[PDB]
Amino acid sequence: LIVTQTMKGLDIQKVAGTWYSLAMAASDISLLDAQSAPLRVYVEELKPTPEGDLEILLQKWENGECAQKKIIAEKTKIPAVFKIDALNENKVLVLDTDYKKYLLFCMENSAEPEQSLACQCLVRTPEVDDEALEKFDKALKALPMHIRLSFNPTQLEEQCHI
Ligand SMILES: CCCCCCCCCCCCCC(=O)O
Repeated sequence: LIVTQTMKGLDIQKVAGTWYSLAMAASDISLLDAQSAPLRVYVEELKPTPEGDLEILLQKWENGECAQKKIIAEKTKIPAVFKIDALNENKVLVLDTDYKKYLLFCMENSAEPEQSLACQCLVRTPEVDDEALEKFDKALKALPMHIRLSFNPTQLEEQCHI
């Protein structure tokens, strides 16, 4: 009744650097349909703060404009799962990553989430890496997704992806 798959041995210090949202999938169309939807977030980079926590700088369409956005993902007992401030706990779990080339993550609710959830295939360079997109699918095969987006190299370079 949640997201089952996670990353064991997650060194959140080897995940740091630049990242590109190549694909995103949500359990509901409304979460990802328009540019203004809430979990239509593009990911600039991950900064692992000294003391574990992860800092995301990201891009969203908020009104009219691609706004940069800094967010703080707070480590939990489980290396792969982090927590975002706050209203009702938004948890991020890292499904999979090879650190160097791709990263699979999902965000859901601690309510819990029957059954709302956004996921993303972060990559390092602006390229269609199909061997991570294949991994994105097979980890979404295990889940209730009703929208998948994916982007090109040219949209991977603009802010909010054109
Ligand atoms: C391992 C970390 C992967 C990157 C996680 C970033 C996702 C957090 C986005 C939270 C949504 C921001 C907009 C909002 O709160 O309305």
